[PDB]
Amino acid sequence: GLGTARLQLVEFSAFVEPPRHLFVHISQPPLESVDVRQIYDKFPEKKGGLRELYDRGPPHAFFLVKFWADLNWSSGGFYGVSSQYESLEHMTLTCSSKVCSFGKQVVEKVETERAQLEDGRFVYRLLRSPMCEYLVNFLHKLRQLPERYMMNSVLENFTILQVVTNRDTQELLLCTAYVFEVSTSERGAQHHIYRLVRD
Ligand SMILES: CS(=O)(=O)NCCc1c[nH]c2ccc(OCc3ccccc3)cc12
Repeated sequence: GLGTARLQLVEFSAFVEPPRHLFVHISQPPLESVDVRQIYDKFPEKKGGLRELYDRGPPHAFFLVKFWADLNWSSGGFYGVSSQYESLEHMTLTCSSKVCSFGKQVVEKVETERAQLEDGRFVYRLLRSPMCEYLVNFLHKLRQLPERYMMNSVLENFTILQVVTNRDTQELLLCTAYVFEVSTSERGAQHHIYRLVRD
């Protein structure tokens, strides 16, 4: 799973409507591990970078998701992001999304979501969230590249860092690093979740 004893990711998708096609999707063998030092360079060595955050800890909060996104779908159309987390504790969440292009942070989006009681547990729904202009434009350019290897080339410099903290205590609950390639249309979107380690 992508989660800890305290907070667990349930579903994550990015999509276009318009007024659904999913570019990437996580619905929910231990879990392979990746040494965080390998991806230090795909994120800023600045405040709120992978290096900085991992140093505070707890190490078990950190995950890598590699995405093979489906970009086969011209101008619409509702572009959106949906996340759903769950816990057994009642919290409010502060979710920070940092989009990075060549190590540098080009976008940060901070959102807050309160626990909702449902089915003997707390669910945190951040559904139908507008995709920022930057991502829409970027996707619209990327879909036009003639070769999937050129999308892969363009994507090797593009990463997202998602930091979920307990809004009242400032403790870190979940830190997911995203890295990207493209999938074909017959293979469909795919992902591989990893745990980040250092030892
Ligand atoms: C909520 S926000 O708009 O403020 N920022 C977005 C937050 C976000 C976290 N993880 C993601 C994974 C993928 C994605 O777009 C799909 C996709 C992107 C790039 C190439 C191919 C496909 C957006 C996100």
